[PDB]
Amino acid sequence: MSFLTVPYKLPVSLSVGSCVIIKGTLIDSSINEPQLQVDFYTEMNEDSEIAFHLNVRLGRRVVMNSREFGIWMLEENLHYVPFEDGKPFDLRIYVCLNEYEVKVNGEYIYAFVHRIPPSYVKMIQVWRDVSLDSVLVNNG
Ligand SMILES: OC[C@H]1O[C@@H](O[C@H]2[C@H](O)[C@@H](O)[C@H](O)O[C@@H]2CO)[C@H](O)[C@@H](O)[C@H]1O
Repeated sequence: MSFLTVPYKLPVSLSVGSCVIIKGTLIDSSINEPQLQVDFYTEMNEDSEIAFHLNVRLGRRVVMNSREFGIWMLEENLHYVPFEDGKPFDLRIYVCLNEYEVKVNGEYIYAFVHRIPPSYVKMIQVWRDVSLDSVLVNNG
């Protein structure tokens, strides 16, 4: 089946216990830009609040933040970058009471404490030059 077209947008409803699962492959083909970006918006509009932002800079860092009232807030940086140019990845973002649990390829890498209640998220966008296999939201 074909890769999803990027930028890829998905309307969503998140609650405690929801799990966002993103599968794809990153390419080392950008210059001064991340190779993957994930944004959780509070409206189906790119000017709305970003409750959760993640971007991947291969070989350098994974960056997480929020954009509240138009402003990028406290940046949280990881120098553990479990993504590899040309290799497939499994990115899982699990909504807990107090944080998102960020998981890559079966490794628990970061807990991002909620700044906006995740019940306010309405749209996920996945973009940059990722070859995107699937994006889904599950719960039980
Ligand atoms: O905080 C996420 C936010 O970062 C912006 O870029 C930052 C960059 O991460 C930092 O290393 C640099 O020192 O400052 C920049 C602020 O302009 C991105 O532009 C933005 O899209 C988010 O990714």
